[PDB]
Amino acid sequence: QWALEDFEIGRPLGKGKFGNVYLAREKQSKFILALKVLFKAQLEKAGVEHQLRREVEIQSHLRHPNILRLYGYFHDATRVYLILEYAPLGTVYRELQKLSKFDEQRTATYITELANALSYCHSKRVIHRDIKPENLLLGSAGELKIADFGWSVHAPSSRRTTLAGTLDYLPPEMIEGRMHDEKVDLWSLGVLCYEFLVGKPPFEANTYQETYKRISRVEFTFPDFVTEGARDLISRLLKHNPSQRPMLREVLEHPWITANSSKPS
Ligand SMILES: Nc1ncnc2c1ncn2[C@@H]1O[C@H](COP(=O)(O)OP(=O)(O)O)[C@@H](O)[C@H]1O
Ligand SMILES: [Cl-]
Ligand SMILES: [Cl-]
Ligand SMILES: [Cl-]
Ligand SMILES: [Cl-]
Ligand SMILES: [Mg+2]
Ligand SMILES: [Mg+2]
Repeated sequence: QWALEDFEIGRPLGKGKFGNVYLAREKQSKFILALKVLFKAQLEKAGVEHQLRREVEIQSHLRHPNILRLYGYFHDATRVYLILEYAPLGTVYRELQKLSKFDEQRTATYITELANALSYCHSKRVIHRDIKPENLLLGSAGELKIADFGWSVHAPSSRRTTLAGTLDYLPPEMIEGRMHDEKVDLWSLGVLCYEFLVGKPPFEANTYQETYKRISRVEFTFPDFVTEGARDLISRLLKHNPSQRPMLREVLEHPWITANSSKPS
């Protein structure tokens, strides 16, 4: 259907391991959107054609205000182009760089939006498994949107693909290649809540090995400024045993969440 010729490409929005994302406008409609560009030889080499397929299938069919829309795709013998909803306010990653730490209202609002999106995903047994600030985008009203569903699967699942980057957002079962399910995204929510309030993730370390050790032993401590309500939610989410992690409904109705969030469940 679409081809490269139908679009005027604009400024670079960002770069991932595989994605090179650009602002773009469709010529006929003048519709502004984001083009995620992937190099076929890079996908083949790393063997992640299944991730690309997964991303297209899942994001084209999911419909939720806190999940980024994928509209379609096309290709040209060197690259694949995913046609995405454009997120004008950038990433939570950037915003964290800007502000260093988030206040409790901003944190609880993001956690609420995340939890609403994940609740919708999990109802279909879709687990994301790659929740981290670079994959959380902001819409025109500043609302969080989950993107980058390439690592997503239907639960329960094993891990077949190599872990390339940081382990910071991943639970013990996921790193160790054990079977896992929905509860992986709950652990990640805990990591995010801590990072939002503190400015860095709780198991952060100087090496991959040190990071892995901290995660498998669940070794984290709180700075003095983290309030008791936050400590409670975060402690509940960051449990080694997945079955002990709370339900998303329990996150949404947590007293620290309901007192600080500007958005409802
Ligand atoms: N729809 C979008 N709107 C605005 N920026 C985006 C969009 N998609 C991606 N980006 C930016 O590009 C980066 C990489 O995109 P992503 O889809 O995560 O690629 P990868 O799959 O390689 O990680 C994101 O971290 C973000 O900075
Ligand atoms: Cl249209
Ligand atoms: Cl599997
Ligand atoms: Cl996998
Ligand atoms: Cl729930
Ligand atoms: Mg990404
Ligand atoms: Mg990806």
